[PDB]
Amino acid sequence: KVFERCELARTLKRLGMDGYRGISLANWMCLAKWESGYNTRATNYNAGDRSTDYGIFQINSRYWCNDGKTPGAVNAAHLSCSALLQDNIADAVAAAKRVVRDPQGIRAWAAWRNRCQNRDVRQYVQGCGV
Repeated sequence: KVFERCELARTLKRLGMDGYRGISLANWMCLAKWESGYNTRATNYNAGDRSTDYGIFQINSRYWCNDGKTPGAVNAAHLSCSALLQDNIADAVAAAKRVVRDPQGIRAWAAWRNRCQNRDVRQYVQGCGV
């Protein structure tokens, strides 16, 4: 599923993402936008280390979800990577919360540093009623 901007904003708020570990909803929106374009079935294979990023938040198979084909992988979140390609984002959200429970926080995603960090991100949630 490809979420419409505000539709996603409201859904993330309802799921308790606003201010989770100090991360504003605007920031979670900026991350989803650059990671997958708000697309739940987005997948990206990293030929360099043989891992794959899954879902709306592009969660990595080496540490957060299990896909069986990733060399020396762990399952911090403890989910099947399959769960992160569903239209319902409850599991993707729980996985994203687990990632930021590590000291790096939102910085775990390279894309966030490049396109969100130290920027005016209000535009991602403006007019959505959140």
